[PDB]
Amino acid sequence: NAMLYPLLTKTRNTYDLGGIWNFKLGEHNPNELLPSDEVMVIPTSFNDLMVSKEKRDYIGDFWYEKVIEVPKVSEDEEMVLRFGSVTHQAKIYVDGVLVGEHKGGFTPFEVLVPECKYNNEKIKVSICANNVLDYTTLPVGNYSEIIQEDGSIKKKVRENFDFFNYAGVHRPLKLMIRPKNHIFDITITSRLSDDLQSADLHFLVETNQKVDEVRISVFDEDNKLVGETKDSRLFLSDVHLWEVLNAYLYTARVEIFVDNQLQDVYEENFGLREIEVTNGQFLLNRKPIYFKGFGKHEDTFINGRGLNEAANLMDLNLLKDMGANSFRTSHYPYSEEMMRLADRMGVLVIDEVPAVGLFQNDNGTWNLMQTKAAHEQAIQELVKRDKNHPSVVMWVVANEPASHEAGAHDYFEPLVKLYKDLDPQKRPVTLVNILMATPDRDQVMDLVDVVCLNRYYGWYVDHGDLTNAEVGIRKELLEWQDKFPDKPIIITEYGADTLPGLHSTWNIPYTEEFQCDFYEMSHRVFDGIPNLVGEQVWNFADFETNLMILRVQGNHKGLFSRNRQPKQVVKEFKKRWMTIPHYHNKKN
Amino acid sequence: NAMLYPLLTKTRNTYDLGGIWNFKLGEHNPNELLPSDEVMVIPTSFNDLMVSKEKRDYIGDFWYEKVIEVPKVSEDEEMVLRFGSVTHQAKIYVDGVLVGEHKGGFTPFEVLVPECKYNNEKIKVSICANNVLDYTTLPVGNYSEIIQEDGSIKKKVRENFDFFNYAGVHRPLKLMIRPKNHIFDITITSRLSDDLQSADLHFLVETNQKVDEVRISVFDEDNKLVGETKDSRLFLSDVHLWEVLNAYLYTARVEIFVDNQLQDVYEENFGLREIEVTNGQFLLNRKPIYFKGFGKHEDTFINGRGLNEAANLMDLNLLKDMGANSFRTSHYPYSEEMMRLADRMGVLVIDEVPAVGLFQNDNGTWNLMQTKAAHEQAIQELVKRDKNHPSVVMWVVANEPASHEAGAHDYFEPLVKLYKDLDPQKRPVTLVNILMATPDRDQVMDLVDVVCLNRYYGWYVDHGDLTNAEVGIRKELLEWQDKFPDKPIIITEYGADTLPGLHSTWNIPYTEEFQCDFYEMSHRVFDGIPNLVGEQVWNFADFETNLMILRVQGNHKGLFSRNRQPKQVVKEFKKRWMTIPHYHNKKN
Ligand SMILES: [Mg+2]
Ligand SMILES: [Mg+2]
Repeated sequence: NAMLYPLLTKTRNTYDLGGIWNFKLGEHNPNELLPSDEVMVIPTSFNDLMVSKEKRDYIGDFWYEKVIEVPKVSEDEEMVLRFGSVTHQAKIYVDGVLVGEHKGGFTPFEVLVPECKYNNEKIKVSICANNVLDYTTLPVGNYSEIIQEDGSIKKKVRENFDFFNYAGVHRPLKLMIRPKNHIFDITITSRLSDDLQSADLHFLVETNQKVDEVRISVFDEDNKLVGETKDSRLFLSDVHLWEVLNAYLYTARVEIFVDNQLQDVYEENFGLREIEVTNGQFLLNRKPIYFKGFGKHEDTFINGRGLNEAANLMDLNLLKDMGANSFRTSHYPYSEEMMRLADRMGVLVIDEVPAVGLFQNDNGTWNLMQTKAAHEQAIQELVKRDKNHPSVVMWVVANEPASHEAGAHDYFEPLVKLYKDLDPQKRPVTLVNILMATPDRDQVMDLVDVVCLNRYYGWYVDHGDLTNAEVGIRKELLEWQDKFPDKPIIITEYGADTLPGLHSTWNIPYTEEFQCDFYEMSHRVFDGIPNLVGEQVWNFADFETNLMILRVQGNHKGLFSRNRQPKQVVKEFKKRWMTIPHYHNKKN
Repeated sequence: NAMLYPLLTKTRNTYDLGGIWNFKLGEHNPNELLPSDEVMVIPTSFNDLMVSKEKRDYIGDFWYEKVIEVPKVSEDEEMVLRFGSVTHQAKIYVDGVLVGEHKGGFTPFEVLVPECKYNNEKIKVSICANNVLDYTTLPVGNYSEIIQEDGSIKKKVRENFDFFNYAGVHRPLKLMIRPKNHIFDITITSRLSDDLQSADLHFLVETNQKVDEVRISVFDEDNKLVGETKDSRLFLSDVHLWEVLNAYLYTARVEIFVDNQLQDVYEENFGLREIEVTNGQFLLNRKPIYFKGFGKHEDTFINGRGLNEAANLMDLNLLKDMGANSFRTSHYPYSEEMMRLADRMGVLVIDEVPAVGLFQNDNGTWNLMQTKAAHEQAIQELVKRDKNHPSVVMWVVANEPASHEAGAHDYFEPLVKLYKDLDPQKRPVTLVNILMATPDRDQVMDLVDVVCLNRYYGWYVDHGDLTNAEVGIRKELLEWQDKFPDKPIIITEYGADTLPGLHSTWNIPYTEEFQCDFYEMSHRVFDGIPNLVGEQVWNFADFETNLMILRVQGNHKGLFSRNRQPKQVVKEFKKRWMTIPHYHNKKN
């Protein structure tokens, strides 16, 4: 139900509830008042703000609590709490009463404040967050309980993924006063003309109640009126297209009317562009694109997975300065803020649900992977939240699932359909593939539009041995190309752990020089694979992980450090990506 | 035949041949003259002096060559070339003629220069070194050949050990002019009195030819004469014992005589001390010792495995400043220079042969481990070279062999006997044990006097999880103690990779703080195991290895960096080891 970015309009009062909240790890009676012994900030991951390991590794319930003043709410209005997200599960209390609930740590939801409380001076909001991951959650966790002889129970999650399980309220929480009868959803659809110069627009507006009139006023980047309709249909002559690294955004002001008066007004941006996949190519505006960019993480010192709009912008500025043009939201939906920024900057985005960890670890006879419900929900929420973004060019169903094992096809078949059935634009959906699932073994890739591969020849296979890595990477890309002559291929991950300061004359893995050598070898291969249409390094920047022997205080495959300072290899990518055009047809 | 340290005496002219030699990787006709295009230094590993990887990774023949002036050699003398060692195999040429040969990269050998060449002005010395490791060599290598389509053959060695395969002439080469009839060997034996105040000495002098008289003059540390014998027997009243960190060395001047005149004179040092193992204790001078120190490597920037006497001393100074008292020559005999220094400083030494890598990697039906010959030779050479060192308190037969697999017992049974049969002092022999070979599985430890364990709970098992590591380490030491109530236990390796500069509040492996935490947990366990009589960290200093994913530009488990700068944890060891006395009886 929370699919619309919270805006301030003359009919919608939006209040930011961020700041300091009373805070507690562990159990709490929401009928009672949390002390100010512990506090926590909203938004931010809580983990790094803890000074001890035991606290940073806490798993279970933890609470945020604040007494909040009730604004003026008129008879025809209602009041909702709107969360960008709570990680991973959340129960929301008003005055000690359970009033809403959510599962999924990376998508927004709203919670209605009971009408009977609108004439009160104050309300106490209590948020019971929970950071347990399961075989029933996304991402997938290995959950276990050990009794302490205390004998309290210690909960722990052995992540089935390579990123630290940051938890907390990572995204802005809003107190939202809006009309009872309001605009629930807006879907924007366009059919571009033969020559790509005009657009037949369809604005599909959802309401809960009867409306007399629905006026839509479209404005261009100069805020000049260029179209108006009362029937949901608009024809725009001589449009400006949304082009890679050269964005053009229209904004659709939607006003609804009952009995000759404004009931609700919302402003939704859209961009005009066409996506197609054919002949081993990714077409944007009917021209062949070459992806260059990064797998990313929402990760930063101090804030962990919490939203930092300034990091979004610093990254995006660097991306574009490098000559890059895209990135993937690995391994979970990013914040709305980041999406709106990619739109504004013309950056291509591969948008993914948190389906990472779908891989067991004899044996497995019993049904342990109960992920289907969460998966279906994740897909619905992402498409409903993100479908209007011109920057979203493709969906990902999973990252590195066990796609070579029996039962894989039948799990993904309906989920891929779901993206198609839900996306008005029917964008391509992909599946990101692990090295184990080789062309012969894999049994899922027939279902998808674009082949995405994470490959580390010269790092995990043939470690530090480029001569043989080259033969391996080339061999496999040729098998993929052959098995699917039709589909485009995108390297969604490739890189090499690199610690700033480590140096060698002898191409030594972990040194800055080896990072350069690794990418040279990789690009020499890619450039000779006709159906390979894009390359996205892992990772943009170094990032936090859990304790595992092959992680040297986090992942270090970043071109930048966690503090966003460049490694040696950045100069090299800048020379390469400024030489390859965005609209680059190889083939030729 | 090269068991005596090369000394200058009035009968023995010893010339250092070190410096610049013509040098070539690859094939060479020793009848022809190597150009001065390439040069190399003696002594040093060649690898790090190569600017390209292909050269640094070279495997096969490589040559050193120099024209050398012939000194005056009288009719009763002979001239030999004496090598501290050549790594790994060596063939020696004089004037293009093969004149001697050696296998084993860490022990000394001599090569007679043909008498017919003594009246020549010059001789050309050619050294064909070879750095191939095999299933027939020690250390054990995984050897393979791939044809290049050049089509030359690329030789490569996949080390079966965790240290970089440095090769070259690592130790001083001497041109040695000595009497035809000379002192070949001196073995020093002592029986100390009941109260440890006197010593019955037996000096066993080997000659090749008849001698009329053998006079032995013993001098104390003040060069004062305290004993003299002509019958090989000497009784010394009121001796000064060689004590841990408080060394006392006598020196035995051995003179031989034919027909009333000096034929040869040699000076051999010895120290007086008694070693015994009983009741789960290691007795030195009949008092229980507690080992504190390091596994080491002969490793240093630039020089690789080449001899650097100043590094020996800087390490030893640090060792003793820390309150430590021992170290192991892992994983190969150190230079004579280091041994003589340990004697002079009172440091205990566990002396080992290069028997590392005795572990396969289905299957194995065929006899692939042909290591027995090399093993027997290594043992003979080490005992013959090192038996007189008071600092050598124990022998190691192997490091981390597959001692849990069938056939292990029968391989080691005769090799352990060999140490006993060869060592006049019958010192303890041990075997250093890998984690796979657990008390139940292991089948070799009954053969040995002292239990040595390399254990990494909290690093390889239970990575970064101290709570569980503690239970594991304790559990296993209790099983060992139980299975062998008789034998002392020594932790010969324990530590944690640590990169200088990496820091965290949250006990994160690879950070300096975690290194400290890891050792605290380990010592808390050790202190409660009555039969554990010693602790030797891995490693003294960071060191070079080959390319393998869990090696971040070498091994970083060192308390010091490769440049010998301290990590955080050094302060901690200094507090602990200065509090534990050398003669420390736990039990109690
Ligand atoms: Mg199953
Ligand atoms: Mg066999």
